[PDB]
Amino acid sequence: SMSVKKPKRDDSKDLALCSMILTEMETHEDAWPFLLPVNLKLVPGYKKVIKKPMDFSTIREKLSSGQYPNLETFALDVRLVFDNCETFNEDDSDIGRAGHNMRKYFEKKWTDTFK
Ligand SMILES: CC(=O)c1ccc(O)cc1
Repeated sequence: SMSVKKPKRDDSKDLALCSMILTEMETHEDAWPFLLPVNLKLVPGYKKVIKKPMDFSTIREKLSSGQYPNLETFALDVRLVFDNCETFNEDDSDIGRAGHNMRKYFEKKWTDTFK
């Protein structure tokens, strides 16, 4: 509270660490459904069903232009990619399984890097 400060974690390396994790996700062989925005003119249903589209190239642009205030807002956008994927794809489809695999991959890197 006012003039009563908690100790806080060193956040000076957060930007570089998030960039490294995002590079690892960009180069994963199962990243292909998530590298660019879904084409809203060509994919039936996506625009109406998915209220907040997100993809790796959009996250990369936001990270490069100072649009994440902290590392938690970055992780929210990554998780949104995989939450959208589950909403729109059957678990046993190629895209569905790719999403489950990438979520698992991300959360381990996240835990190992920051927790
Ligand atoms: C990411 C995703 O849900 C998705 C769906 C359909 C596509 O043709 C490409 C990507």
